[PDB]
Amino acid sequence: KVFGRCELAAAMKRHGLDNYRGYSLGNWVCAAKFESNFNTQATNRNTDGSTDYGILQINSRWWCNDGRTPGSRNLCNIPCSALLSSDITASVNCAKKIVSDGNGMNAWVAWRNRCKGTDVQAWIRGCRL
Ligand SMILES: [Cl-]
Ligand SMILES: [Cl-]
Ligand SMILES: [Pt+2]
Ligand SMILES: [Pt+2]
Repeated sequence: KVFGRCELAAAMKRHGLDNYRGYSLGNWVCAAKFESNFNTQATNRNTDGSTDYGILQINSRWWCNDGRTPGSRNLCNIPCSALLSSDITASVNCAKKIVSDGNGMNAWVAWRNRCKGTDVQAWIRGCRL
Protein backbone atom coordinates (compact mmCIF):
# COMPACT_ATOMS: atom_id res chain seq x y z
CA LYS A 1 0.00 0.00 0.00
CA VAL A 2 1.12 3.53 -0.86
CA PHE A 3 0.15 5.88 1.97
CA GLY A 4 -0.86 9.51 1.70
CA ARG A 5 1.37 11.86 3.69
CA CYS A 6 -1.15 12.82 6.39
CA GLU A 7 -2.72 9.35 6.19
CA LEU A 8 0.55 7.81 7.36
CA ALA A 9 0.96 10.57 9.95
CA ALA A 10 -2.44 9.69 11.44
CA ALA A 11 -1.49 6.02 11.78
CA MET A 12 1.92 6.90 13.23
CA LYS A 13 0.24 9.24 15.73
CA ARG A 14 -2.16 6.52 16.87
CA HIS A 15 0.70 4.09 17.58
CA GLY A 16 2.38 6.97 19.42
CA LEU A 17 5.42 7.69 17.25
CA ASP A 18 4.82 11.40 17.80
CA ASN A 19 7.67 12.60 20.08
CA TYR A 20 8.74 9.01 20.77
CA ARG A 21 12.28 9.00 22.25
CA GLY A 22 12.31 12.75 21.60
CA TYR A 23 11.47 12.60 17.88
CA SER A 24 8.43 14.63 16.82
CA LEU A 25 6.02 12.94 14.43
CA GLY A 26 7.39 14.93 11.50
CA ASN A 27 10.72 13.12 11.82
CA TRP A 28 8.97 9.78 11.41
CA VAL A 29 6.94 10.96 8.42
CA CYS A 30 10.07 12.38 6.77
CA ALA A 31 11.87 9.09 7.44
CA ALA A 32 9.13 7.02 5.81
CA LYS A 33 9.05 9.34 2.79
CA PHE A 34 12.74 9.04 1.97
CA GLU A 35 13.16 5.42 3.05
CA SER A 36 10.15 3.92 1.22
CA ASN A 37 8.21 6.80 -0.40
CA PHE A 38 5.17 5.89 1.71
CA ASN A 39 5.14 2.40 0.15
CA THR A 40 4.66 -0.36 2.73
CA GLN A 41 5.81 -2.96 0.19
CA ALA A 42 9.13 -1.28 -0.57
CA THR A 43 12.18 -3.54 -0.32
CA ASN A 44 15.82 -2.69 -0.95
CA ARG A 45 18.82 -4.99 -0.87
CA ASN A 46 22.27 -3.91 0.25
CA THR A 47 25.63 -5.51 -0.39
CA ASP A 48 25.94 -7.51 2.85
CA GLY A 49 23.39 -10.02 1.58
CA SER A 50 20.51 -8.41 3.46
CA THR A 51 17.36 -6.44 2.68
CA ASP A 52 15.64 -3.42 4.22
CA TYR A 53 11.89 -3.98 4.57
CA GLY A 54 8.75 -1.90 4.53
CA ILE A 55 7.59 1.63 5.17
CA LEU A 56 10.56 2.27 7.48
CA GLN A 57 13.05 -0.04 5.73
CA ILE A 58 13.97 -2.33 8.65
CA ASN A 59 17.11 -4.40 8.00
CA SER A 60 17.17 -8.19 8.26
CA ARG A 61 20.71 -8.41 9.71
CA TRP A 62 19.40 -7.86 13.24
CA TRP A 63 15.74 -6.89 13.40
CA CYS A 64 13.67 -9.30 11.29
CA ASN A 65 14.29 -12.64 9.60
CA ASP A 66 13.87 -13.63 5.96
CA GLY A 67 15.87 -16.87 6.13
CA ARG A 68 17.94 -15.15 3.45
CA THR A 69 20.44 -13.14 5.48
CA PRO A 70 23.51 -14.52 7.32
CA GLY A 71 24.03 -14.09 11.06
CA SER A 72 20.50 -12.75 11.44
CA ARG A 73 19.32 -12.42 15.04
CA ASN A 74 15.72 -11.28 14.54
CA LEU A 75 15.57 -8.98 17.57
CA CYS A 76 11.96 -7.98 16.83
CA ASN A 77 10.92 -11.67 16.81
CA ILE A 78 8.95 -11.39 13.58
CA PRO A 79 9.14 -12.44 9.90
CA CYS A 80 10.37 -9.71 7.57
CA SER A 81 7.15 -9.99 5.55
CA ALA A 82 5.17 -8.75 8.55
CA LEU A 83 6.90 -5.44 7.85
CA LEU A 84 5.38 -5.40 4.35
CA SER A 85 1.73 -5.35 5.44
CA SER A 86 -0.62 -2.42 4.79
CA ASP A 87 -1.01 -2.32 8.56
CA ILE A 88 2.09 -0.51 9.87
CA THR A 89 1.77 -1.89 13.42
CA ALA A 90 4.56 -4.41 12.85
CA SER A 91 6.95 -1.76 11.57
CA VAL A 92 6.15 0.82 14.25
CA ASN A 93 6.59 -1.70 17.07
CA CYS A 94 9.95 -2.85 15.75
CA ALA A 95 10.91 0.76 15.04
CA LYS A 96 10.36 1.70 18.69
CA LYS A 97 12.93 -0.90 19.74
CA ILE A 98 15.36 0.22 17.04
CA VAL A 99 15.25 3.90 18.01
CA SER A 100 15.86 2.87 21.63
CA ASP A 101 18.98 0.89 20.72
CA GLY A 102 21.50 3.63 21.53
CA ASN A 103 21.52 5.52 18.22
CA GLY A 104 18.14 7.22 18.02
CA MET A 105 16.89 7.74 14.48
CA ASN A 106 20.46 7.74 13.16
CA ALA A 107 19.77 4.06 12.53
CA TRP A 108 17.85 5.27 9.46
CA VAL A 109 20.26 6.57 6.79
CA ALA A 110 17.65 8.46 4.75
CA TRP A 111 16.48 10.22 7.90
CA ARG A 112 20.00 11.30 8.88
CA ASN A 113 20.73 12.75 5.43
CA ARG A 114 17.35 14.23 4.44
CA CYS A 115 15.42 14.80 7.69
CA LYS A 116 17.81 15.36 10.59
CA GLY A 117 18.35 19.03 11.41
CA THR A 118 15.51 20.20 9.17
CA ASP A 119 12.14 21.84 9.88
CA VAL A 120 10.39 18.48 10.15
CA GLN A 121 7.18 20.31 11.14
CA ALA A 122 6.61 20.70 7.41
CA TRP A 123 5.91 16.98 6.97
CA ILE A 124 2.70 17.21 9.01
CA ARG A 125 1.35 20.34 7.32
CA GLY A 126 -2.24 20.22 6.08
CA CYS A 127 -2.84 17.32 8.46
CA ARG A 128 -5.75 17.11 10.90
CA LEU A 129 -4.45 15.30 13.98
CL1 LIG B 1 0.91 0.17 20.76
CL1 LIG C 1 -5.85 13.90 7.91
PT1 LIG D 1 -6.16 12.58 6.15
PT1 LIG E 1 0.37 0.65 18.52
